[PDB]
This record gives sequence, C-alpha cells and structure tokens, in this order.
Amino acid sequence: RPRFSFSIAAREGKARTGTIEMKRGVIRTPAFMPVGTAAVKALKPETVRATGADIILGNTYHLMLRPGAERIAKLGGLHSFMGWDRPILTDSGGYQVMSLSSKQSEEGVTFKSHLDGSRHMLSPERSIEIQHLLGSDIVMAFDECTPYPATPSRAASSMERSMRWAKRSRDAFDSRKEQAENAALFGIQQGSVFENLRQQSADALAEIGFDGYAVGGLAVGEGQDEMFRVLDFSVPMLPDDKPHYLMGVGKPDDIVGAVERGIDMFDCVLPTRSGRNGQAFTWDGPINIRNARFSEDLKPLDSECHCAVCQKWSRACIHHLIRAGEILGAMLMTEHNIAFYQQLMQKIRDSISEGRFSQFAQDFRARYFA
Amino acid sequence: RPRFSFSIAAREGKARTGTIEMKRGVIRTPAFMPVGTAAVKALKPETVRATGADIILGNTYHLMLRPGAERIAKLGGLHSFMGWDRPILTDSGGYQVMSLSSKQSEEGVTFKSHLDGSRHMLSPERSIEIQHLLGSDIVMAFDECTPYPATPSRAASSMERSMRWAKRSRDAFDSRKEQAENAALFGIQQGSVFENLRQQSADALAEIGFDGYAVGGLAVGEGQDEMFRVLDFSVPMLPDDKPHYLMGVGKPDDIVGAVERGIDMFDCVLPTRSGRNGQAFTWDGPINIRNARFSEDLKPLDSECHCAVCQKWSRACIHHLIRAGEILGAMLMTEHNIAFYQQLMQKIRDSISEGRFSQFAQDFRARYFA
Ligand SMILES: [Zn+2]
Ligand SMILES: [Zn+2]
Repeated sequence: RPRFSFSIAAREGKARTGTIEMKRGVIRTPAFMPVGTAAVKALKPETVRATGADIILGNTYHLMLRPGAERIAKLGGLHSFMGWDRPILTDSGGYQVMSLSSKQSEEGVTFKSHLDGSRHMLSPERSIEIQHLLGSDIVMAFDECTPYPATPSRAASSMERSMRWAKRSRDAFDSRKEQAENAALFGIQQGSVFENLRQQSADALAEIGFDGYAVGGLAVGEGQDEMFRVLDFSVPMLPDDKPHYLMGVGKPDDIVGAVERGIDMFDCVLPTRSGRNGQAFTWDGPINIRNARFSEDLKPLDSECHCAVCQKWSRACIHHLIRAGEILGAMLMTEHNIAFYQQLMQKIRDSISEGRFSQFAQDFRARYFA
Repeated sequence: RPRFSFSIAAREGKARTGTIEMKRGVIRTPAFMPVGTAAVKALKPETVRATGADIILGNTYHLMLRPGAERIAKLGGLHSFMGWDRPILTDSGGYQVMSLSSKQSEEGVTFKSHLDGSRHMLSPERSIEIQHLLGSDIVMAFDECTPYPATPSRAASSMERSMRWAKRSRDAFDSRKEQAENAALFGIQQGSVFENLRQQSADALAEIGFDGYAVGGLAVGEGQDEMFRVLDFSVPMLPDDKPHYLMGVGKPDDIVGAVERGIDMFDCVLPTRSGRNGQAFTWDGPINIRNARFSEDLKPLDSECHCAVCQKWSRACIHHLIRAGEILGAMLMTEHNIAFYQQLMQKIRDSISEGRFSQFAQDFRARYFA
C-alpha cells in the first residue's frame, strides 16, 4: 500500500464515494471516525473494528496531558498503546486548548492543564512533533479557532494566521523523514461564514499543498441551515481530487446533508458521549432509553440494526442497566450507536455507488424526522 | 440433565473435586462464582463465560430494589435479563439488608431502600418467592446474620431462629411445583465460632434436608486463622455427600485453605470490585496497577495468565487507563481478575484429581506470599 492514495469510485452530484489507501489500511469514504481520548470510551478496539470503523480519531490535547506524548512514544506509539493497528487520525490539539484549558501569540499558545494546572505549549511545530510521537497516520495542521459569531475583521485575522500556521505545519511535517514518508497531512480551511475569506483560505492551502482538506470553524453554534449554506460555497473551493473532512460534525442528518455537499470524512463525540448518557440512534430518530416508556419494551434498540447488541439485548434491559449506572449499560449503548453510524455510512456509500443517494437522502430524512 | 446431582470424582484429605449437574449446565467443583448485581460489573456475560465461570451469583437484595423481582419475571427471568443461560445462584437477600439498608422479628425483616427510601419486606417465604421470580437455579434459605464478635447467647438465639427460618424456607420452596422440580435449595450453617452451636445447626439442617450446605457467619472480621479454625470443626459436621459452600470468601489464599478443609464452592466481590479499584491478582501476589512503578512496565498483568487481557495488554497501558478513570481500564482489570480466579480453581481441581493438591497448596503459598 502507498503512503496515501485517494481514489474516487463513484459520484452523484457533489457526493463521492471511494477509498483512501494508507500503509496501515484502507478507508472507505464517506467515512465516520469514532473519537478516542485514551481508549473509544467503554469499548475494546476489537469491538470498534467489529462495528465497521476503518479509522479512529485520537484527541491530541487529552493524550498530551495523559499519559503524555513522550511516554506513548516510549511505549511504542499510539497504535500499540490503544491496541488499534489500523489508521489513526490525530487532531492538532488546538481546539481543546481553546475549549478546555486555561496566552496566544503568532508563535503559538501556552496554557495550563485543566487537570493538574501544569503548563503546556502548542505551536505548529510542537503540534506536528507531538503527532509524530503518537505516530498517527493522518496529521492535522495546527490552526487558530474562530469563535462564532465573528466579525469579518476577526475572522480574516484568524484565517490569515491559520494559513501562516498551515505553512509552518507543512514545513515541520516535511522536515521529519519518517513522518513525511509514512503519514499524511491535512490542511484546514477557515474564514467563518464569509465566502471571500473561505476562498482566500482555500487558495492558500492549495498553494501550500496537502493530502486532504478539512472544513474547519463549523459546528460551533451556527445551526444546520447556516452550516449547509457555508458548505454549499466552501467545499467546491477545495481541490476536488483530495478528501474533504468536516470536523466535529456527526448528527446523522448533518452527515447526510454534508455528503450531499461533497464531504468525505466525519468525526464526532456524539454517538459515544450520548451513548453513555442514554441516547440511542435509530432509523426512526434518536430515543432516550432512560424514559419510562422503555421499561418493559422487549424490542432491540433498533429493529433493523445488524449490531451484536441489537441481536441479543432488549430496550428494557438496557433501560435498567443505564438507570442503575451500570458500566455494561454504557458499553451496549456505545457499541450500538457507533455501529449504527457505520451502517449509515455504508448505506451512503452503497447509494452513491448505485446512483440513488438522492433518493436515499430523502427516504432517510422522512423516516428519521417522522 | 437431572434437577441436581453432585458427584465426587476425586479426594485428597478433606479436599474434593467433582461436578454438580443441573438442568442449565455442569458446574466443576471446587467452583468460584463471580458476583452480579444487575450485570458481573463491566463485563458482557459472554466474557464472564469465556474466563471459565460455570455459574454466577445474583444479589437478591440489589435485584429486588432495581429493577425489582416482579419486573424481571415479566421480562422473562434473570437468565434472560442478564443474558446468561447457565446456572445462577441467588443469595437470600438477607445479608445486604443488614449491611446496606435501614425492624426485625420472628416473621422476618422490614427495611427502607438505601436508594429510594421505599419500604420493603423480607421473610423466609418472601425471599424464596423473589428467588423464584428471578428464576434462579440454586436458591439460598433466608437466615439471620450473626455479627462478630457475638456472645454465646446471641449466637445461639440467632442460630436457632435461622434454623426455624431454614424449615420455613424449605417448606416455601417445596410448595412451589416449578421451583421444587427445577431448582435446588441450600441450607446455611450458623453458630458463630462456637463448636456446639455449629453442631446443633448442622444437625438441624441435615434433619430438614437440603441439596447443599453453606457455612455462613464467617468472613465477618474474624481473620483467616480463626476462620480456618472454625472450618476445621464445622465442615465435617455437614453431610459429606452434598456440596459445601463458603459464602463471601475469596482471597486466593483463603480459597486454597478452605478447599483443604472441604469447601466446594466460593463467591466473593473481591476480584471484580478490587479490579475496578486497580488491584490485579498475580501468582506472585496482588499488585496495585496504579502504582508509579508500572507506568512503563510492558509486561502483562501476570506472566503465566492465559486470559485475553494478558495476551495483548501491558501493565503500562492498564496503568494509564485506570489512572485516567477510563472504563476500559476497569473492563480489562476485571476480565483478568476473574479469569485468574478461574485458573486458580482449575489448578485446584487438577491437583486434587491428580493427588498432588497438598504440594500445590504449599507451592502456591510460597510464591504468592514471597
Ligand atoms: Zn444495534
Ligand atoms: Zn490475565
């Protein structure tokens, strides 16, 4: 297998299906990537694979806090550490610094650990280095988050700095032989909701050149309609022959709509996090399993789902496990939710390849929102 | 398979190995039974079986609190509810009332739920009924706990009431056709540390007649030496041709010593509970995986253990998962600990059958305590 090869097998409108080939494995696109912070929480990696995941996301910010990137490296890298031998994408660590920790400058950011109060630093160079130490397969350039809403001036300044940081990320990545030869690097488009800034960002990233392009700065409170409007003009600005990654997006209907607009890759904490909190995804919409109406419901979480949980376990049992605070409850909900997500991506891939994705999208929405 | 058949295949001194045959399966003795409260916490039942468990224990007190015995019955019984199709032993619910909840009389006990404050009742009749509703395979007679230390007078009064409750448990069990024909009933020996009371209790229970006999009222703070001394004279009082069950005992060295004194069955929360809390059992004694000395230890929890955890996972990874509070950490520790317990019981069974259990006991202790 090559270091990185993206091949498009079929198209329908803006939607694409294909494969990313990397040394550690093949990724079927459109792809959903479950999120990992040290483990997917409450699942063995074998179970994560069993649900159909081709790749997972590792949270750089959490991993650098504990157990630390250096220690992970000494222990043999992230793949060895979490027992997952297929591709891993790592974020830059930058978003969580903004959202979770407690000085920003052109050089980077210093922050205090939200756990120990210890001091840590991130910059384009240090982010890439940490991602190297983890040994990830797809590395994200380090960028500066733009809050929503943002004035044109603030959005432009943040986008411009992010583009300068994209070049530095690129150079840092290329300067490390082992990393440049074995991993891939994705650039991140910024520019908030402004078309002209999104275009300048797309232009800057294409000029630098990356293996894939993420649309960043969305799913930050703008609502689905505005997100879709921004995707409408933003995705066509990105090179057509490279993967398009929508970061932090994962409601099932968000995903279907984003694919309709040319997105190839997704990650979200939603199926895992909301799994532990009692929300299960079904083809008829999400349900909260804790609700009293399920106390004696012997049906599985979803009647069509092919996952191992739905083959054996009833809503009633999971209802009582979750309400009892039993770990198993969370284990079963999480397995089902991520498996549901993978089945969704499979139906998307099949429908595009068969030229009926538009019809699938309509059928999915009618039933999901009914 | 018969309702209940205990066959002794081999003996060495007071130690025995054999099988209990029941409708739902075969139990290899000496047996260790992992404890379940609604789920084994943090394990799928398939995993529990995979470790070698032939039977598990269900906590009647917790189950009657949530989801409730009646609801479990409506949902198809405990086997269906927790997805375990092999034998299940249920306790009477009586010990936890004393230890966990908040009026005692000759009729039984009333108590307030330690969760909701709701009022509940237990008596020999109601205990047996609840155990019927759960559909368990081995039912424990409802008894009255004797605290340690206890005066001869208090111990005698409690033992005598327990014996009257044993008769009532027996009659209640026999009065239910489906239960009497498909399940087994164990009596419980009381009498604290007093030989004469232990003898009167053994006599009373034998006169009533049960399928198995538990030695109750131990592991209540008396220390291993005193426990072994009480077992020395107590176990020979029980009918030799029926299983001998030591309740709530499960340190590995406790188990080996109890088997030397004629005990066939054990249950304890120790491997599961202490698993979640960072303690792993090894042939060289227990270790606390959270200790800094394991932060970069790439060896498995135990070098000889055949469990799936030890085939893949290092102490270093489990160290960081547990310290991060990750659910997976608890999952892996628990799987290993219960698998270790099953391997211990297997080595005990093999050594007895081969007439070398005395030598095994000595070798085990030397290494475990080294
Ligand atoms: Zn499912
Ligand atoms: Zn093990």
